[PDB]
Formats: sequence, C-alpha cells, structure tokens
Amino acid sequence: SNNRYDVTEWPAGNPAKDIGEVINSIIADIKARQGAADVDDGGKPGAVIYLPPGDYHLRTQVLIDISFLRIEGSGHGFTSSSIRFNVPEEEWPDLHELWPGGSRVIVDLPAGGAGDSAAGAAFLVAREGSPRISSVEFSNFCIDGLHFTADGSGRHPENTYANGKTGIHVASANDSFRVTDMGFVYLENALTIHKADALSIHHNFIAECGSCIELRGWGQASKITDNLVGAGPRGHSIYAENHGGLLVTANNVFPRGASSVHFKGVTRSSVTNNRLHAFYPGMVRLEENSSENLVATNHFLRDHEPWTPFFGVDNGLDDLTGLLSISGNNNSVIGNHFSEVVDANEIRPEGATPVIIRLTAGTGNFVSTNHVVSNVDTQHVLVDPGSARNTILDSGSDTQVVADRAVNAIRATPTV
Amino acid sequence: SNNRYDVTEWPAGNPAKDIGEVINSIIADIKARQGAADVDDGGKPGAVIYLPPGDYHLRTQVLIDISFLRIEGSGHGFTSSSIRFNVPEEEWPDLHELWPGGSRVIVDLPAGGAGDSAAGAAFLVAREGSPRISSVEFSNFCIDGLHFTADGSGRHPENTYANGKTGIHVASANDSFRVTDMGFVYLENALTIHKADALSIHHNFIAECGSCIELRGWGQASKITDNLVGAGPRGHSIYAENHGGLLVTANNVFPRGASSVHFKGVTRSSVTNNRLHAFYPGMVRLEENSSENLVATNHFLRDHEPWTPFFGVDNGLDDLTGLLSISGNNNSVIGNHFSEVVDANEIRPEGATPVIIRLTAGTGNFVSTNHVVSNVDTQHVLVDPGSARNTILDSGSDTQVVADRAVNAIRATPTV
Amino acid sequence: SNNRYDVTEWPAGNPAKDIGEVINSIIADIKARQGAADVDDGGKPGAVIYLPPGDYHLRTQVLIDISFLRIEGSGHGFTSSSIRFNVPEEEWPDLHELWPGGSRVIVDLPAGGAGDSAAGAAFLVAREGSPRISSVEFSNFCIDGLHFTADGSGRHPENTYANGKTGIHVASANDSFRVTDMGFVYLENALTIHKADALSIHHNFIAECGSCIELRGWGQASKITDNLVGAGPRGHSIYAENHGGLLVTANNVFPRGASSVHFKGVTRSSVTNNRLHAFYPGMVRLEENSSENLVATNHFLRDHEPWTPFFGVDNGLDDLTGLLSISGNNNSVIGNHFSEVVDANEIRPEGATPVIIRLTAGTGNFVSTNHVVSNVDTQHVLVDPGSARNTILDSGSDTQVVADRAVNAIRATPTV
Ligand SMILES: OC[C@H]1O[C@@](CO)(OC[C@@]2(O[C@H]3O[C@H](CO)[C@@H](O)[C@H](O)[C@H]3O)O[C@H](CO)[C@@H](O)[C@@H]2O)[C@@H](O)[C@@H]1O
Ligand SMILES: OC[C@H]1O[C@@](CO)(OC[C@@]2(O[C@H]3O[C@H](CO)[C@@H](O)[C@H](O)[C@H]3O)O[C@H](CO)[C@@H](O)[C@@H]2O)[C@@H](O)[C@@H]1O
Ligand SMILES: OC[C@H]1O[C@@](CO)(OC[C@@]2(O[C@H]3O[C@H](CO)[C@@H](O)[C@H](O)[C@H]3O)O[C@H](CO)[C@@H](O)[C@@H]2O)[C@@H](O)[C@@H]1O
Repeated sequence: SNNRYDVTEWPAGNPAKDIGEVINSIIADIKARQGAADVDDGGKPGAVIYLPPGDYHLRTQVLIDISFLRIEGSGHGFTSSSIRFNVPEEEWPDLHELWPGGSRVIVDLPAGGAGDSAAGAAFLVAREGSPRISSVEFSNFCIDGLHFTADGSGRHPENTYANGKTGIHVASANDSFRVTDMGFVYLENALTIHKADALSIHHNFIAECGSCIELRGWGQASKITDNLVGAGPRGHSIYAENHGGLLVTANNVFPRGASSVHFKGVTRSSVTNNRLHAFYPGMVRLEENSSENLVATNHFLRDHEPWTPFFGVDNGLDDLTGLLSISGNNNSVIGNHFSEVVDANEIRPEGATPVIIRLTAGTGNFVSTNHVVSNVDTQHVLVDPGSARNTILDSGSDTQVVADRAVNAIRATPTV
Repeated sequence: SNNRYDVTEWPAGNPAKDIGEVINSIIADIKARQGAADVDDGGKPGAVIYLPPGDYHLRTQVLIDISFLRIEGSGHGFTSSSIRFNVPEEEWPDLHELWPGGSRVIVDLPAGGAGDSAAGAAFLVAREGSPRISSVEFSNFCIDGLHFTADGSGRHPENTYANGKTGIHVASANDSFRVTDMGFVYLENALTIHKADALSIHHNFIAECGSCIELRGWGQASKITDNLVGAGPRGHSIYAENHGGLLVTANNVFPRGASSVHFKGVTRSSVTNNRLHAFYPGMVRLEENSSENLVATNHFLRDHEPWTPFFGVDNGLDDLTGLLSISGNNNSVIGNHFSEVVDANEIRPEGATPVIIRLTAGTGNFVSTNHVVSNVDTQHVLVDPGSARNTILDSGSDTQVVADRAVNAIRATPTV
Repeated sequence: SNNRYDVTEWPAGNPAKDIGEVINSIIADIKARQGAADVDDGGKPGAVIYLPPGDYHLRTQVLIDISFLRIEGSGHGFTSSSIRFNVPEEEWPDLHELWPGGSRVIVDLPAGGAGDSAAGAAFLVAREGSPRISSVEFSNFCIDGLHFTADGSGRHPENTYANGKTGIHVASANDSFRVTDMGFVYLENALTIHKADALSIHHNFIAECGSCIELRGWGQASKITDNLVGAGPRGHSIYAENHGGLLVTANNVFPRGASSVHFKGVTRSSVTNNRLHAFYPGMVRLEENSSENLVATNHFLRDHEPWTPFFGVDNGLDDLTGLLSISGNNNSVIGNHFSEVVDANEIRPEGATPVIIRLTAGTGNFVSTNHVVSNVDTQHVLVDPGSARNTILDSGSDTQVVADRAVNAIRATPTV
C-alpha cells in the first residue's frame, strides 16, 4: 500500500454505520505493514486517512497509538445546532438544513464513568513508553455530539451543554501535534490534550461545546492560534494548566464560556492580541501562581446576553470578580482595551462598583496603558491587600485604581 | 457518490471552455442526491469540488446555494499581471510565463448593471430563508479577471483597476465561512462578503485588484488574518462596515489601495499587529461612529510611489488627512509605529505640516505610546475642535500634539 | 494529463531509492507538456506533485525552475532525532519508533564546496530571466538530513548541527512563494530563501536544524507567521538581511539557536507578538543599520540549558551583550516582557550586571513600557556612548537605565 486510506473504500466494515470500527481496522493494517522501525533508515512513516464529505456514525472509540497519523476531511461543516434546537419544532421541515455537515463524525458513544470522560471520546490518542507519540494531525473535518441531554437543572435539554462526549482526547505525552481547520460542535468537551509539547491548534472553529480547548496535566512551547471559540457557561473556552511558553494569539473567543482564557499555574506564556467577548465576569483568569505572563493588546468586551433562551443564565460569578483576575507573580498587563456594558439595576452584588482588572495575590505585576470604557463607574484596577509591590501605570485615575499606595507604585492617567 | 468531485472528470460539459457550467452541473447533482434533511441524524453533508492545476475559462456565474460546499485547488498561481502589462510588448515572447497559473479560474463575464456588480461575480453565494448558509470553503485556487479596461481616465487600460468583475461575492447572511490560501488577481473586486458571522479570511494572497476585501452590510465575530493584500487607488485593501468583534491581525498590506483599513460604523473590533504600507495618506480610516476599537502594535509606512507607470497617481487625499483618521468614540490607539516619508516640495496643500493621527470627531479616545519617525516636521496628533475629552500620552512633544488642553488630557513625550 | 502527479505512480524511476530523479523526471514532463505561454489566455499553469506518507530517499538534487509548482505531502512527521541519538543505544530496539515519518524526504546528498551550500540542498529553486519565479508552494511534508557528523569540536557527532545539507534553497528572485505545514529536521540549514518578495512562511515546524529560516540577499513585503522554531548554537532561528516590510509574528521560537531573531540592515519591519526562548544572550539582534522597526508585545525568556548533553554549550556571547541588541536608527521597542534567569556564580564576565535591552549605535530609538523580571540585578536598558538622542520610558528605575541624560530623554518607572 502507499499508506493512503479512504474510509469509504475500506473493505472491512462500513463508515455510515460505524466509522470507529473502520478507522481502527485501518490502524490495524498500518501496524501490520509497518512492523520494523529501522529498515533503510526508516520504518514506520505512518499514514493518512481520508474522510470524504459525508454523515458517518461512530459507535466504537478510535484508539490512535501510532506516530505520524493524519486524519483529514474536506469540510468543517459547522452549522449552529443551538439555534436550530431553539427554533420551534413546527418550522423544522421548512429549514434548508438541520444537521452539521462536511466530513462529519457523529459521536454515538454513551457517557463515561467516574474520572473517565476519556471513555466517551470519539478519538483517543494514548500510548505508553518512549518516545513521545509525535506529529499526529487532525485536519478539516467535523465532530458532532448531536444532542445535549437533561442535567436535572430544569433548562431545555439541548441547552445544558451536557452529554459526556469528547471530540479528541490525547491522554499521553505528545510532541509536535496539530489540530487545524477542524469543526467541533455539540460536545461536552471538544478538545482535551494532556501533556503537550510543541502542540499547535491553528485555525479551528470550535463552538457550541461545553468546553472547547483544555490543555491538561502539563506542557511546553505550544500555541493556540487563529481560532474561533465559543463554549458553555459551566465550561472553559481556552484552558491550560502547568504550561510554559504557551502562545495564545489571534483568536476570536465569543460567548458563552465561563472564562475566555483560564490559566492554572501557567508560567512564561503570552495571551496577546485576541478578541475576547463574554456575557459574564471572569473572562481571563490567571490562577494558582500563574506568573511571568504577558497579557497584551487584547480586546475585551463584557455585556449582557441578548438571546432570550439563555437570558438570566450566568457562570455564578459577581461583578467584583473582575474581567481580568490575576493570582500570581510578575505578570505584564499592557495595552489592553476593556469595554464594560452592564445595567446598573442588575449589578451583583447590589450596588457594587464593577472591577475590570483585579490582583488578588502575588507581587511585581506590571500593569501599563490599559483603556477602560464603561457605561457605569468601574474599578479599573483593584489590588487586594493579598497582592503588593505592583506597578500600575496609565490604567485609570486615582479614583479608578483602588490600591494601597504605600506598597504599590501608581501613576494615574492624566485628566480633564 | 462519495461527494467528491473533480471538474476534469465530470461527463456533462468541459472545464477549459466553461467551468461555470461544470460546477453548476455538479451543484445540481449534489442537490439531486441530497434531497432529505433528516435521515439517520443527517442528510445534506455537502461535498468537495476539486480543481487540478489548469487554465479554466468561466463563462457562466457559479451560484452556490448549499451549505458545506468546499471548492479546493492546488495552487494560488499568482504572478504580477500588472508588471507584465507594463513591460514592453516586444519583450513578451522572451518572458518565461505571461499569465497567472495554479488552479486558475479565468473570469470571462461582462460587467454588471446599475447596482449589480454581483452579476459580474465568478462565484455568487446566495440563499433566502433559514438557517444562514454555513461553512462554505474556498481553498487554494486562483481567480483571474485577466485584463483591466479603459475607464476614460486616459491612463493605460491595464492600469485602471476597472473591469466590473468580482472573484467571490457572498450576498446572503452566512455563518462559519472560510476563504483560505486563495490567489486573487486582476479583478475590480476580489472578495465581497455581505452579512458575515464568524467568517475567517486566513492566509490568502489578494493583489492587483481594485478592491480586495470588502465586508459589507453587517457582521459579527469574524477575522481577517495572515493575508498579503494590495489594492488599487480608487478602492479598498481591507474594508468593513457595521461589524462587531472583527479581528484584523497579522496582515501585510502593501500598496496601492486608497486605504489599508477602512471602517464605517465598526465597533468593538481590533486592528492590531499588521504591517501597513501605502503611497497615499488616509491609510486607516475609522468613520461614521466607529467606536471602542483597538488599533495597536501596527507598523505604518507612508512614502512616495517609486514605480514610474503610476508616478503621480494618488487617491485624491491631502497630507492633512492623516495616516490614522478617527471619527468615533472611545477607541484605543496604542503602541503603533509610524514612518512618514514625503518630499517637502510635493506636500499638498502647499506648505502644510503633515498629520499622522487625526481625531476629527467623537470623545474618550485613548492614544498612548505611539512613535512617529518623519523626514519632515509632522503633527503627530491633531485633535479637531469637533473631537474632545480625549487622553493623549507619549505620542509627541507639546508642539507635535495639536489640541485644545482645556478639554483634552495631554502628556508630552519627554525630550532632549 | 491533468497536471496532478503522485511520486509513487510515476513509471520512470522509483521514489524509495531516489525521489530526486522521480521529481526531476516529473518536472521534465511538465515542461514538455507546457511549452507555449499564450494559448487561449493561458499556457503554463504549472502542476501539483503529491508525496503519500512514506520513507523516500533523495540522491539527486531537485531543481525547480517553473512557476506554480506545488509539492504537497500528508504529514510533517517530526520526531526528535536529537533526543533519540542521546538515548543510550542499547535501549533503541525498545523504542516505538526511531526515525521521523510523514511524507519523508531523506536527504542523501554529500556536503557542498567553497561558497556552495546550495549544492547540498534537496530542493533548489533557481531561474534566470524574467519574470520572477512565482507562487511555488511547499506544503505538509518532511525533510530529514538524518544524521549530524563530526566537526572536530569534540562533541558527540549527532550534536554538532553539522552536515552541509539544506532542506529548501531558493537562489533566484521570487514573488508570492509559500512554505506551509512543513516539517524540517536534522539539517544544517532548513530553509534558505534569497531575494524574496511577498513570501509567506506560515505554520511550519522547523526544529533540530543548525539554522532554520534565513532570508538572504534582500526582500520585500514578506511574512514569517505562526511557526515553531528551534535551531543550533552556531546558527540562526529566524534571520533576515536587507529586507523591508517584513512581518514576524505569532512564532514560538524555542532553543537552541544563537539568536531567536537576527536582522542585518532590515528596515521598516515588525517583530511583534512572538514567544522567544533561548539559553544564551543575544536573542534579538538588529544590526548594521536595522532601522525604523517595531519590536512589540513579545515574550522573552532567557535561562540556563537544563538538558545535560548540551550543558555548558553556548553561543560565545556574554551577559553584557543584551537580550535585545540594537545597532540602528528610529526603532520602536514597546510592550515587551523579559524574563532573565541566570545563576550569579556563572555570569560572564565575572561579576557583571547582565543587560536586557542594549543600544550600541544609532539615534531616535523609542523604548516605552517594557517589563523586566530577573532573579538578579540587571541593566534594563544600556545606552552606549555610540547611541544618542533616544527616548526611554517606563522600562526601569533610574539605576536600571544606564544612559547619559544629557543626550537622551529618560523617564523612570515609578517605585515603592
Ligand atoms: O453568543 C454566542 C454563542 O451563542 C451562539 C448560540 O446562539 O451563537 C449566538 C450568536 O449570536 C449572538 O450574537 C448576535 C450578534 O451580537 C446576536 O444577534 C444574537 O442575539 C446573539 O445570540 O453569536 C454569534 C456571533 O457572536 C452568531 O454567529 C450567533 O448567531 C453560539 O454559537 C455561541 O457560542
Ligand atoms: O506597490 C505594490 C503594488 O505594486 C505592484 C505592482 O507593481 O507591485 C509592486 C511591487 O514593487 C514595489 O516595491 C518594490 C520594493 O519597494 C520596488 O522596487 C518597486 O519599484 C515597487 O513597484 O511591490 C511588491 C512589494 O511591495 C513587489 O513584489 C512588487 O514588485 C502590485 O503588485 C502591488 O499592489
Ligand atoms: O531546548 C529545546 C531544543 O532542545 C530540543 C532537543 O532536546 O528539545 C528539547 C525540549 O525539552 C527542553 O524543554 C523541556 C521543558 O523545559 C525540558 O524538560 C528539557 O530538559 C529541555 O531539553 O524542548 C522542547 C520544548 O521547549 C521539548 O519538546 C523538548 O523535549 C530541540 O528539539 C529543541 O531545539
């Protein structure tokens, strides 16, 4: 074989009923043909698996345990299942289409057990031993979790962002992975990648999923670029933990994730030049000694949800949280724009001054030239007693920077 | 069928004479085979249409009225038709190539009627009713308008930037569209997309077209990233109207569009980190209550046209226009570099001080740490009487910031 | 033919033994079939050459002398050959894979002569005469130089970063070229492009090569975006000379190149919003009248090498060099973050204060709002006597900005 596979032209199995069995069957063939690891300076180059545009049901989890496997399609096929499930059911046979399309993988797996959301993943990338599994590519296909289900919260089942399904789950240490041009829709978790080195997530459309991008465990020298991201109110849009040298740029993050970016103990990383829009506070969270990070030239918009099916759904956080919350040392917050739109009548807790940037802990945080435009009075910067020895420049007037001048360097934005 | 089409292997029609008829014939086949919208949790996944590298004439407009249609090629095939048409005609048979290449669609349509430039579009994406037409992809092919024609302006016909031809025209509301890796050349309009939600224009080469990117009507949460853009002096390089949450980054915009970026009533968007180069003033225009936008870390160069066929062609605007013109409220202009190269002898109007940043209207505009390097004296910032209550920091000395100190906060850049 | 070629389905030659002969044979066929340059408004559209995933040996240099040639694969196949060659040899038969994969081109060429590293290039793009060779595309395949060899330096042969092999070498003036989604590994030079106009290097993985990206001779309006880059200590990560309008963004440059970015006489370009990490000083060098450049919102980390096989390897430069060295006029250094981790016991020369930003020559350089976090005392900015008339704002306290106040405008970062 020439290492080129098409799921519609594989003899064993049929991809309409179960594309999981088909791809696993292909992976078996690749391992059979690529047994030896050092023959003429080569051995296991891997292979490419092609999904033509189509509606493929996946009933078996795809296990990927080989390096250099590309899975490509010919279309991300996103349509807004959220909108359609909220359209009256009578009007459905008049709609031009109902379901997502492209090269579509329908995740027909049940929810996973105790700490086993991995068991409900369409694609599981896992391997033990050395070296790190490397250069697996997912390109330009659709992954659909189809329906959200009742969570006992009382809301309409299709608006819970709950089904125990994952698009792609990478369990093992990985080097040089790529997720590009994908479409993820209607999954509790779109993309969960543990232990990622030199990972690239470029130019995906990841929307109407509970959580979109979670980089878990740890990682190094990775980048999340040029994505369109929208999550649900109990989940993360972009999340990373214990990462170093992460680059988060050029993303357009829209609602309705709890956060837009959420870092737990992330260091020496850069969250710069993204468009961020949420309907709740707590848009960007640097937590648990997230230190020496650059947060720069981003555009923040926080406003009220206008779409009436989610009117009065929130993420549990009040306006004193801040749009940018920082618990950690020596970060750099430079050149950001913040737009705060809130109605004075509905500011929680009653009658507080909403806060934009908040330093809850740590020291040496540099905050310079940030511009806040708000329809109400705001605390541009709020430095808790738990944080000290911070420099805060041109980010508000003396009224707008609430902080103890004894232990912090402040310059007020000139006025009048 | 497996929803995979190749224009060179379609029985009905021949793509050398008319690829328009061929693709429309394919679209008819897709609609025939994908009638039902809800069969086994699916129905109309769409399809992919492949253009091998070749010279294809298009004589019929391609109408796209289905979601999830990908049209892909294998090469953007840009060569500079402008350069070649200005090379002496005697030398033409010595040139290695003459025409553009790649997967080439030659637009052989006549110009459109009154308000109907849409009729001269090679690709028309239009549909009525719900939902929004979604996830149409144009990838890695060439669209050539072949020749520019006489406009009665007296200039050489091939330098008018005038033929009534459009590359791609999207008329209807659309969600999750993509234009990637394309080559557009020698069209009056390269890419015109009305009413665009979550649109992505990543990594295209869009040059020697009258106007390149126009986002018209309205739109939300879209992004124009990583493009190489060059327009003509009566047209737009990047234009958007009535957009929210637009992200314009990582573009290299070269001459010779009138503007590099032009916003009409665009809000809460970000034009950051682009390289911008024009031969005229008015490089970036925020007009008609373009408000709460971030303009950051861009590199502006304005200089004289050196290429002698366009020597003394301009866009009608004088040096008092400004490089960055702002008419709107609460924008953020941070960290930009401006290089102004003009000859003192040819500054229009005679003997004026050229202006870099200009605030013609609105209030609350924040302008901090911008650096201007000019071979002459310049008005780094000019605040008209019509604009007030702006903050202007470290963007010039007191001489260089022309503004009424009573109603604006100014800090001069320290000196000497 | 339809201009579509597959290296595994070409009759003349076999790509396992010599893919160079196969591709050159294909190029001969394309020139044979595309003789005429103006037939029905077309002539030489070019072609696409496909490499399925596989282990292909290249023994003949591929000469590309036609416009619009795409060479595509289906996988970048990077694995870390550096790690594996430093793993004990006994453990090798237990490793899951050894070699890189994807669509793999193994460079089996010997080293080149005097000033002829071009002779050891797998892919040579060269043409004389007009117009500029245009829109050649390299996409999503692997280029492997296989082994590094003894350089007489005493270090292990596989750690010398020395074999005289180049991945892709472009010798001639070129317009609208693309290198996207590639994997380069174990080459002395990954990508060397002379005389490049409107070049795009988007989304490549270029690691464990002596030098990765060199833009040589001259060039205009090009961009290096969204790459993962790692070089060797005698070479360049990103290098450009005599370029204008270069855009370097969204890159994650990791060790162990001498520099992360190195400019020789580069003007009116932008190095903004990259993550930069080196184990040595001299991370970003603007040299030989590199002027009017924007260096903005980047994240710099300099620390000690932790990997014991390269412990005590360096690039020859001392801590007085600076992380950002500037020799040229009117540059803009805005919004950068710098993390300096050094052990006081090993600061060369003995007991000096390490410098972060250094201005060795030129005038009018604007340096505003830069934040330095260091485990030791540092010279945040050092202005040599050879540089004067610079503005330096909020980039350190008066102690931390070493400069002559008579001929430079300084504002200290407020304190305490
Ligand atoms: O809020 C975004 C979030 O909601 C979803 C599901 O509805 O899309 C909503 C959507 O519309 C919102 O924004 C438009 C413009 O502000 C507004 O008219 C509408 O009322 C809002 O619901 O948001 C995007 C653009 O931001 C639109 O494409 C979409 O219709 C979901 O897809 C997303 O996660
Ligand atoms: O000015 C760009 C504009 O003109 C076109 C058509 O000529 O390309 C011109 C071009 O050259 C210009 O820039 C070079 C370098 O400054 C200069 O030598 C020449 O005189 C200029 O015309 O511009 C790009 C680079 O900016 C070159 O590739 C090209 O030759 C057109 O393509 C473009 O819209
Ligand atoms: O230093 C990067 C440079 O080295 C190479 C070859 O070893 O990769 C090294 C690598 O690990 C380094 O970083 C990790 C995390 O800091 C550390 O544990 C290890 O000791 C270091 O060698 O660097 C990248 C991430 O930066 C890892 O993927 C890789 O293991 C080479 O690939 C690169 O040019």
